[PDB]
Amino acid sequence: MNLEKINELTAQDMAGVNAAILEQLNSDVQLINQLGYYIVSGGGKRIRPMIAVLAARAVGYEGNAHVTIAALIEFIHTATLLHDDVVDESFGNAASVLVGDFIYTRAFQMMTSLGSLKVLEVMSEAVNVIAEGEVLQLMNVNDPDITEENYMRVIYSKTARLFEAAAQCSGILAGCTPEEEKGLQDYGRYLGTAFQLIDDLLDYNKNVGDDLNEGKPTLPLLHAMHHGTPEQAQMIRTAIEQGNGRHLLEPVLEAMNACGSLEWTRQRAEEEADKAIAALQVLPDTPWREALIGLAHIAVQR
Amino acid sequence: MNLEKINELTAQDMAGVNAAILEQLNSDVQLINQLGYYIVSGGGKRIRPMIAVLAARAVGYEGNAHVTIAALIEFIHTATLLHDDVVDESDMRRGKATANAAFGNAASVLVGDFIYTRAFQMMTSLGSLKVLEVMSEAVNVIAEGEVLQLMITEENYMRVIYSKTARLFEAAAQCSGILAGCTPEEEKGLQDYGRYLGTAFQLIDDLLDYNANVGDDLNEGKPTLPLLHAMHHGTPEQAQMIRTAIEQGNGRHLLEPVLEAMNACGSLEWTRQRAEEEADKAIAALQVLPDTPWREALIGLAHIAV
Ligand SMILES: CC(C)=CCC/C(C)=C/CC/C(C)=C/CSP(=O)(O)OP(=O)(O)O
Repeated sequence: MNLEKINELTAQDMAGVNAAILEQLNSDVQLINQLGYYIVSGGGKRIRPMIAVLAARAVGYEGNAHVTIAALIEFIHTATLLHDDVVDESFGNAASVLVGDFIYTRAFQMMTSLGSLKVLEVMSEAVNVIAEGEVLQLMNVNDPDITEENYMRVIYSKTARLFEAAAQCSGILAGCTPEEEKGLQDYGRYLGTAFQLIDDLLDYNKNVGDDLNEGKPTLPLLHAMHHGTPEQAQMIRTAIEQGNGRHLLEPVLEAMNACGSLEWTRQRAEEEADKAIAALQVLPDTPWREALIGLAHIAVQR
Repeated sequence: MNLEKINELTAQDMAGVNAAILEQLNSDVQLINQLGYYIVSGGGKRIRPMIAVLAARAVGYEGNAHVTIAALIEFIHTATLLHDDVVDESDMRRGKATANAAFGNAASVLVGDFIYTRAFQMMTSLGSLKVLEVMSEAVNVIAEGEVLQLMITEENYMRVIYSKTARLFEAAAQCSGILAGCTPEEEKGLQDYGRYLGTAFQLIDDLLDYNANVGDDLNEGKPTLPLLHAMHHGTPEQAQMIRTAIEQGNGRHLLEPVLEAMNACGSLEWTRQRAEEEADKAIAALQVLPDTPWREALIGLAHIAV
């Protein structure tokens, strides 16, 4: 099932998402209204909210409070992105922060309008994990000595965990079985991880080399450094320590191709996508599920 | 009630609140804990959490969950400060660098997000859908308010401080009484008290900005009550100076002629009078509650505020 079949299948629910998003961002302040219009008219995949509506329908959710979860999930994501824009000694810091908070806080109100503590437990924990992940990532900047245990935790915390909570909470809302619930909870976690690994290597393939220029150690980079010639291992660690090394993309790429860092990551992402597709086997075979599997494939397609 | 009589009656709980706060900075990510320790150990004041504690007591609550609601509130407040210092580009917060000047903007903003979400986790642990409903709305009200004043009279000002300060005071006392199980009247009682106290509290803070970070509101020409009064009743010269300074969002180096204008019109004492008005309402609203030392303290704090 391709993105088009997956879009038509979600067309109606995604309208519900958009409408709930507009209702929450409908206040007097161009800056905010215009962001709502921005989000609902975005020609992007908007996979996070799609997963939320898909997960619920796959477990037979007949109502439509699942559209409110899809919406708050997108808010959590938007809010985290706005805060990720804050700069120091190097929209604007002010708008990025305040609008970010507006969206976060609004995301929490929606969480509780659902009137479910379980949902609140999970979401409440995920967002705090996400925040935690953002700080861990901040500490890792210019640090070429971080372990994979660390890194693996970075992506899980900042990307995977939100996919996990979106699938799981949609399951909870639909009062599905503990077994089914764990199917979606794992599918989100594994897909989220695959999604981030693919994202990290595409950064080497906006402008490839941003992670590099910022000194952000990602798997592709941590692998070439360890599995490479001392000549290269030094250039990489230097590039990570001083930052501003976009100019070293080729030498770094050639170091990656030499030990297959990128290929090794893509392969690692595919293990993840295959684990998420597996977790979904405990669910009734239906187009909704076919769609959730279809996303796992797309997520890792070249 | 006297301050020390309050610092003693309330002593034990506030000791718990302090611990309840510091045990939450337990992340595996050291930077969170450091920055947390950095900002939470600056003395603060802790009026928001003290109100919470006393409010629970002033309704018979014999538990220890009020210590938890009082802590998260401090966290929420803490978070707003971090985020605010990053927005106001402040490098000073009471004799010491702001958290951003020492750790950087990113670290402040993110760690602040950690703290707020943690406070939110802390509310769900209490499992009270109403608290969560009142508290979340309160925080969203504060936020929409900040995005607002990021884009010229007394009415406008009384609205600007409701979102900014009074509202969290309102939530502090109300959610504290609700968690106890107070009556619909007590709840409404504690709520107004917090709202008015918070309003009074802010009025005093604004006048304390014209000496007794002193003088920073004028530097960015913001319309606090004191300034508006001096404008309306001062000379047409002092009136033109103040207005242009506000339109300019900059009144830097004008402190002398401004204070002159204020002392002449008595703009500060008038702000103080207004503060006392709100403090009376706060006290007059605690009537519904039973006469207990706790309530005597919540009234004491109202008097101390003004
Ligand atoms: C954490 C979260 C989800 C939301 C927080 C939203 C924020 C940042 C609210 C700011 C509230 C405050 C204390 C504003 C004071 S600006 P001022 O210059 O008038 O007061 P000041 O002297 O800087 O304290």
